[PDB]
Amino acid sequence: QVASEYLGGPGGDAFDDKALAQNGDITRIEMQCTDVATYIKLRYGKVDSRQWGWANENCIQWSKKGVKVVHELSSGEYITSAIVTYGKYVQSITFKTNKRTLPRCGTSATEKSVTVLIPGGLKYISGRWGCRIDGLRFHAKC
Amino acid sequence: EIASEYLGGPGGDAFDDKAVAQNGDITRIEMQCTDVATYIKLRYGKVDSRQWGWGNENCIQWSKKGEKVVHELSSGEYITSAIVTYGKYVQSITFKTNKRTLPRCGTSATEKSVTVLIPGGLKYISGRWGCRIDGLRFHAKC
Ligand SMILES: OC[C@H]1O[C@H](O[C@H]2O[C@H](CO)[C@@H](O)[C@H](O)[C@H]2O)[C@H](O)[C@@H](O)[C@@H]1O
Repeated sequence: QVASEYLGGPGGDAFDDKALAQNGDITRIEMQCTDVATYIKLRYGKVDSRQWGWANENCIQWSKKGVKVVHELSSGEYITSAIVTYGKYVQSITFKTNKRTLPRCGTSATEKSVTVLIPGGLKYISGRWGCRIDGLRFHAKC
Repeated sequence: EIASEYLGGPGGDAFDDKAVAQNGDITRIEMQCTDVATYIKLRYGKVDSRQWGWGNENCIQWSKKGEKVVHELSSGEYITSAIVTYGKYVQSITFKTNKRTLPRCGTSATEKSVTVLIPGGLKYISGRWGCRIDGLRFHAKC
């Protein structure tokens, strides 16, 4: 399926929810948010991905941790927009659905911004992760 | 069928390529390019739409004109994304296909920017036009 460009840096390890996304539509957005977004974990059908970020509790040496944010999506709700501020890492993530405008994960939004529109709805994410979110890519449904 | 949101302003006159697009998959992109994109004209199979933009040579009394640019797509190449800068009008357009990022039409990219994913590839465009491209909507195969 069509995918955005990769937004972020070379750090961390690669992840790709392509296979996980066979479990279903995105039904839930889980992130950890402070001045930056430190992990993301989407639910496909009833199955969470692994926690893409905040690799271990000693990561607190290099950024704050943040609070766990959960946005449950209703059936027929899908993500149609992502605003990402990024540089070497993802800084902040603001999702919108076809029903809702979700709050930004990451209070700082000073890094360069990109708005990615996903008509028909996001299918899954890939990117790179470690103590935080090194980068994100958005994959459409076709 | 899935279509992006309308990007641009309320000016000019509506156009829609749904009917012409029954002549085939998009085979080439024609545009006119200065600091801004002043028209767009796609070819559906062997059949071009009308010129959507630069309505009159007297439009030069308001904006620059630009030079004609043609991008021929190879068989099986499809348009997967468009970086659009826009406000009152479309300002610049950078198309990408499943095989390549193409040159931007419009050297000025200073207005609000948006990266539109086009799931399954672009099927046709709609929007509004006059002396310039007042707005665009991207109709995807999915
Ligand atoms: O505490 C372990 C390491 O954490 C940081 O580095 C990791 O996290 C970064 C952000 O996700 C990645 O870019 C990087 O590749 C990971 O190794 C910290 O910078 C390191 O000093 C720590 O060893």
